Amino acid sequence: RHVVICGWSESTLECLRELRGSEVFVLAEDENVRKKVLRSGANFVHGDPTRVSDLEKANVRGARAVIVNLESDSETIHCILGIRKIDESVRIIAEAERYENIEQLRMAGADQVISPFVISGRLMSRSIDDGYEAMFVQDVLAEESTRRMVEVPIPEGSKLEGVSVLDADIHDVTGVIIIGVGRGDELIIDPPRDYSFRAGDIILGIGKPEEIERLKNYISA
Amino acid sequence: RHVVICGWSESTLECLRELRGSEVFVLAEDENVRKKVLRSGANFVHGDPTRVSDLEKANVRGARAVIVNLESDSETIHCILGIRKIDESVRIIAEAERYENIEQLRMAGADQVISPFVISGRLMSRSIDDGYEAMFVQDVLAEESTRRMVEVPIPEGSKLEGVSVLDADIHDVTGVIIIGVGRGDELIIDPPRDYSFRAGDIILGIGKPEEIERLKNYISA
Ligand SMILES: [Ca+2]
Ligand SMILES: [Ca+2]
Ligand SMILES: [Ca+2]
Ligand SMILES: [Ca+2]
Repeated sequence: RHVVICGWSESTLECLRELRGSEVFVLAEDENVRKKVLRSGANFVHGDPTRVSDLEKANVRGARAVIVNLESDSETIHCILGIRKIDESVRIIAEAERYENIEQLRMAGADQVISPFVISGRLMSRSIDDGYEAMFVQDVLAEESTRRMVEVPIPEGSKLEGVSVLDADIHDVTGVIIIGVGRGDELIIDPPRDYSFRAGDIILGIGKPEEIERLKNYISA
Repeated sequence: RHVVICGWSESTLECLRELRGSEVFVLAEDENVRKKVLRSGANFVHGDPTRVSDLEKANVRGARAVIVNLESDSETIHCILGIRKIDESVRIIAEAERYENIEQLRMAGADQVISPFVISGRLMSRSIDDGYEAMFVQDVLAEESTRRMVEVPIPEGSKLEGVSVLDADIHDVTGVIIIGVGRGDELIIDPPRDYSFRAGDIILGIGKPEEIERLKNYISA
């Protein structure tokens, strides 16, 4: 049930803001941060995240996900290897500073790598003329937009099981845009007319909260 | 024609990678970086980006855009104020470290603020279960995906001028997903069935390169 966050960066403050309610352990060796963690409804564990014994202490085993952002990619990797000695199946989401290190984070055991500076650099080069790309990305991720991005799973025995993307006319029917469909660790963005849904597929969509509802019901049983 | 980049961060390396060819002046006071800039086909100007006279030196006046990322938000703001004393109309894109400072960057003169750590923190909290949101955002911004995000303007005398979003059936017709339409500094994400296009509107879409073409032609008078 619980999520362990290893290290502290400006990212994890924004991260805890969205996990409020959910049970979170933050494991860091910077006491100055304990005050901030507690304020977020989270729990603080003073410790060295590159040390296996201190990961045990944050109870990494059986946690549903471990988020990892240390001060440098080199230490981020040291933490991951540490986590993998403990629990080799647990989901690890790591933050990468330099592009060059993305492959090594993945290699040490990261299931998903997020690169704020790559994202950020690409957005800045695309914002020279019109800043729409930047506006879109920063807006759909905000808890305050009329439009939001969601993942809706297609359940076993779904009305849509077997139906093609073209035949389902989901946009016309529910108001939701399908931006992609994903299954396991693969994502198909803007799927082709002839893609056939299967129970287990995750629909990645954008829509008003009511449109999302019309979609959830349009699927089921 | 030229773009001035003020300061150096991990972001601006990724930024220059995408502006290769385009003429770029980087103004920073860290000589260690000169080697890196030159390698990117960019030009280096040693100087203090909070100093008006050194902005003049990077020729900020008449540049098409100034990207600003200094070591702290406090200094980023100092730079923007400096720019605005020189040229009060030029486009400024700034990177913000802390969320609290986004309003102050905007206030000092920034036309667009990008917040890699906010983006990154939100993505990490959404990647706990399925990392699709993260995969989508990092993939459409990559120059190597079959699917890419583009801004296609609707030209004066366009076939679509006056047509509603619903009547234009752009997805069915061109294979491109409309994720939003923008005009000036406003962006409407996932526009409603009854929105009417006007010359000048920018369509923000996702699609295969050929679909983008069928779209561009589908518009033009
Ligand atoms: Ca753009
Ligand atoms: Ca809609
Ligand atoms: Ca998710
Ligand atoms: Ca398509």
